[PDB]
Amino acid sequence: TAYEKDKYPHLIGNSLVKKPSVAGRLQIIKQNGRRILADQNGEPIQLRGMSTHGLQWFPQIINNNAFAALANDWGCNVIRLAMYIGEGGYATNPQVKDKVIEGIKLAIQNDMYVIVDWHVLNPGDPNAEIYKGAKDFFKEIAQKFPNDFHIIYELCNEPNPTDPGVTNDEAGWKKVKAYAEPIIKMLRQMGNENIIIIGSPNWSQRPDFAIKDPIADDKVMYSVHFYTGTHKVDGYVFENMKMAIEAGVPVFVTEWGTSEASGDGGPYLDEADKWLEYLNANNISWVNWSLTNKNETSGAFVPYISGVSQATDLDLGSDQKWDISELSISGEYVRSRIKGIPYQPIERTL
Ligand SMILES: [Ca+2]
Ligand SMILES: [Ca+2]
Repeated sequence: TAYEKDKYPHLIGNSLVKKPSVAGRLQIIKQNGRRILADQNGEPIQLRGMSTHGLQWFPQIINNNAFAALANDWGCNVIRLAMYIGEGGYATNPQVKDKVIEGIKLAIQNDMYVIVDWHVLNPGDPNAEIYKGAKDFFKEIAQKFPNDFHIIYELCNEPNPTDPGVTNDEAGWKKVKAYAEPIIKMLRQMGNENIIIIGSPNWSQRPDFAIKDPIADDKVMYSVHFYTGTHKVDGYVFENMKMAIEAGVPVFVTEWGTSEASGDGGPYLDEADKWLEYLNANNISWVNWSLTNKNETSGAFVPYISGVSQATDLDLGSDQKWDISELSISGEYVRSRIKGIPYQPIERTL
C-alpha cells in the first residue's frame, strides 16, 4: 500500500544508515565508477541526519535528551553543528564555540557522527577578513578531539557571490581551494584522517569543479546544497550534482531543505521525494535544515505563532522523543525519511 514502494523504492529502508559503533572509521571507496563513503570494512554507508540552525540563535537544541531522540527515535547517524561567524556568530560572540564543543561530545555520547560546520554565508568569500579565525578554529577542535573518527569537518558552508564574494566560475573555485588547502594540510600534518567536506561557488551548487580541478586529498568530499521549493530534479543544481557524481566526484549533501532557499515556503514534499530517491539510490549522504522552532517552513519543530501555537521546546525531557504533533510538517516528513519508514502524515486541523 505505501506509495513509495512502487514509485520511490529507495525511500524505504535504513540498513546502510550505520552508526559509529558499527561502522567505525569512514573512508572513500571507488565502486563502479563512483567514489562513495564507506565504513571501516569497506561496505557502503549512508549518513542521514539533521543540522542545527545557527548556534548563536538556537543553541537550545544542544541537550542530551534531544540528541538521544534524534539518534534513537529518528534514527539519525549524523548531526551537523552550524557555527555562523558573521551575523552575531563566532566573530563577535566566540562563546558559541563552547556550544559546538558540547555538541560534538553529545553526538559522540549518543552514537552519531558529527559535522563541524564553519558556516560561511554572509559574506560569500571564505577568505574574507571576517573569517580569519577559521584555521585556528579547526586547529582547536582537532586539538580537543585528535583524529576522532566521529568528526567530519566542513570548512566553508556556502561560498557565494555576496560581497566580498566568489564568482560562479573557475576563478571562484580557485579562491575556495586557496582557502581550504592550507587548513586541510594543517589537519593532515597533525594526524587527522577525518573526512573533510568542501563547498563551492553559487552557494555550494558547483561540485562539478572537482571533476577537472579536485583537491588532491583522498578523504575530501564536495558539498551540494538544495532547497526543494527552489531547486528541482533535472534543474541546474541537480544536474551539476549528477554530473559530478557520474564523473567520480565524492559528493555529500551537508544541507538541504523542504522549503524555498530562503528557509520558508511550502513545504515541497513531492519534490523532496524525487531528490531523496535519487540520493538514496546513489549512496549520497544527506543532512536536513534545520533543528529550529523558528517560524519558517524548513524548521523541524512547531513554532510560536501568535493566535495559533506555542513553540515546541528544543530542550527535551527524559522521554527522549517529541510527539509528532510537536514536529512541523517538514520535521515529521524528514523524520520518516531518516528512519526509512513510509510517509504517513498526521492531520493538522486547528
Ligand atoms: Ca543545553
Ligand atoms: Ca543554505
